[PDB]
Amino acid sequence: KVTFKDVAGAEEAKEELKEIVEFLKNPSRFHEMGARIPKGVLLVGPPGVGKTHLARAVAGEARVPFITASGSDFVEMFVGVGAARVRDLFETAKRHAPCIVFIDEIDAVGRNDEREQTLNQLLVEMDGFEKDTAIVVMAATNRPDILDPALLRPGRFDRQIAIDAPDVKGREQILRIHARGKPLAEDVDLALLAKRTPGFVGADLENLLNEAALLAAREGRRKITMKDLEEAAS
Ligand SMILES: Nc1ncnc2c1ncn2[C@@H]1O[C@H](COP(=O)(O)OP(=O)(O)O)[C@@H](O)[C@H]1O
Repeated sequence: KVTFKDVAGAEEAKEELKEIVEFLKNPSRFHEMGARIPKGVLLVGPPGVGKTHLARAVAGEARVPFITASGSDFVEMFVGVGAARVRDLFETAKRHAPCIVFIDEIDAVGRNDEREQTLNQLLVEMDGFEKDTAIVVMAATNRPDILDPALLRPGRFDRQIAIDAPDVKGREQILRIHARGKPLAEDVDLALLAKRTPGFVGADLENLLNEAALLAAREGRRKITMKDLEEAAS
């Protein structure tokens, strides 16, 4: 249900992700034209910036499935098991093509037996892509420093899109979500909180709200005021 409309900002990202969108909607068109798409896009940027959200939106913008997983979980699994699932991930994916496959914390694999077996499996799976393969693999990373070099070779994640901290609207949206469940006072202006927290990321905001919630309860107050919010921040 997420489209590029539900994504605040990310001008270039969406621009660069159009070719992908178009392709997923009518892959047969691109097949007939003899055109080849990258099919391996890595979103690079800090945590709580909207990478999973943008990816999901890319699958929605093309009204196609969005199959996810986490390079982190794969590594958490017993050796052999992780690679077994990487296998299951792409198998299921081909079953439901076109669509998007989203591997999160891909540096879990890129950056130990488990980690190696999962990496090789992923690589073989991605190298097994034929032209007629209508799957676009999107991965996410915030630690590009540790990402394994092989993942970035042409044919794999040979395309990257940097993603920065959310804009004023994107900040307001996160605050609004996380504000859900909290007794805000009348003076609370979430739009304003959004305006005066430039640079903040998902965590900075999710936390600020919580800390603002503690000063409230810790002082016995039954409602978080704009003050608490402003204080919680510093
Ligand atoms: N532009 C935006 N519009 C709406 N929500 C956003 C936006 N940017 C971030 N968010 C919120 O912040 C959370 C951050 O997680 P995610 O989008 O997966 O990115 P990341 O991989 O950087 O953590 C999302 O679940 C979403 O609810």
